[PDB]
Amino acid sequence: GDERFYAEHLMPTLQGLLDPESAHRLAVRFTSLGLLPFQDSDMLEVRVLGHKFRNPVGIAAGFDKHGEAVDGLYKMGFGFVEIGSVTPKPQEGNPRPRVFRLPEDQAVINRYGFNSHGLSVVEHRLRARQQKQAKLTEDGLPLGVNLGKNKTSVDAAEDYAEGVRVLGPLADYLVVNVSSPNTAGLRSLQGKAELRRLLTKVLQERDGLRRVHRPAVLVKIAPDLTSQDKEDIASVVKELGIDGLIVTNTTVSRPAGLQGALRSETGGLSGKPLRDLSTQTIREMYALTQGRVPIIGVGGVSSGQDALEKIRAGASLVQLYTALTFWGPPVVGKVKRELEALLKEQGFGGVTDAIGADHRR
Ligand SMILES: Cc1cc2nc3c(=O)[nH]c(=O)nc-3n(C[C@H](O)[C@H](O)[C@H](O)COP(=O)(O)O)c2cc1C
Ligand SMILES: COc1ccccc1-c1ccc(NC(=O)/C(C#N)=C(/C)O)c(Cl)c1
Ligand SMILES: O=C(O)c1cc(=O)[nH]c(=O)[nH]1
Repeated sequence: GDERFYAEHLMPTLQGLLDPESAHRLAVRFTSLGLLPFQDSDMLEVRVLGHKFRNPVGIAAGFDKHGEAVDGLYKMGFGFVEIGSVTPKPQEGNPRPRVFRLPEDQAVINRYGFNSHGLSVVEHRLRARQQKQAKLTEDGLPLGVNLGKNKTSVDAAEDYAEGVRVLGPLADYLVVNVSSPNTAGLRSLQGKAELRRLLTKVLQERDGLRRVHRPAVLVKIAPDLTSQDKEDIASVVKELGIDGLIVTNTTVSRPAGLQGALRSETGGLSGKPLRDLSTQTIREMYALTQGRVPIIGVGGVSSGQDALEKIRAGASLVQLYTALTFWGPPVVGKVKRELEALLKEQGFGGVTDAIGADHRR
């Protein structure tokens, strides 16, 4: 579980033996079987979204789409796990190959298209460990469930509403994912009037659940939005009392300077080239919501400095996925140790004190 050996030997060898989707499937299997080998200091604890989070570093959606590896992800050191996206009915997603690595850029491009076991399957899987999750949550290890919509659905809002009804009772927070670049028309749900109508319905459905099964609701947004789109989102989120934002999904942009041979593949780009575009989006959303709406910052986090930049820009919590595909499991403890060292070096009493700090200088 030594960073160097994973980084220099194990991951590169793995990457030479398997295609990227196979490597992801084996990583889920391995993690879920518990074949996995940092004690979190109090400075890392954060209280938000009606929960305690023992550390602010989560696994982003997409790695565990069907809720198979939740316990092995906490064992990896993540302070919170998000599963999904999950769609109402099962569906296979796009044809393969649909995942591409850009190792010269430390980036990935994927176009899975919401391959999902569906709500019923994920529901039974989570019910089999529901009381165990209740104790993990009370111990500072919460669970998010990210909701998507089926490719051929004719009523997007009813797909999310169904997600709320079936998985909301099993989640500490739900994510209305309206930012996949890999589902036709989906990102237009981020528009003001579509968004307000969609989220009104979601929140009415969430508020209809019994109090102990009533999750926070967050909206996950793209990094590709116009300034007008961001203003409209901020306004809707404040008008409706949305509980938080997840910022950001992958980018359909292809920044100048990408070197990987596969850079012109269709799909969302994740990893280092997305990092500052995501940080800047957090920074803007935090300012437009006056610091009053929790943000989970995600996009290109691969180190403590990456995490702290997003926290100082306005994130209460961060997630990563793509870094794990290059550095393997040791990157989790790495990010937490470096983040703790930087908070001390910069004078913060803990993560809480750093949240949004760039906006107060
Ligand atoms: C292979 C892959 C599949 C993904 N699937 C989803 C998904 O199902 N739902 C979602 O909201 N985000 C999904 N994401 C986006 C990640 O959750 C995250 O928003 C984005 O990758 C930026 O983080 P990163 O640079 O650390 O990977 C996926 C990302 C990747 C790499
Ligand atoms: C439990 O995961 C690992 C444990 C030990 C060593 C390597 C891994 C591992 C191996 C592969 C992956 N995933 C990928 O390589 C990948 C790509 N490309 C994606 C899309 O998940 C991940 Cl997330 C982790
Ligand atoms: O294709 C997917 O399933 C998917 C990819 C991605 O990058 N983001 C997302 O929200 N869904």
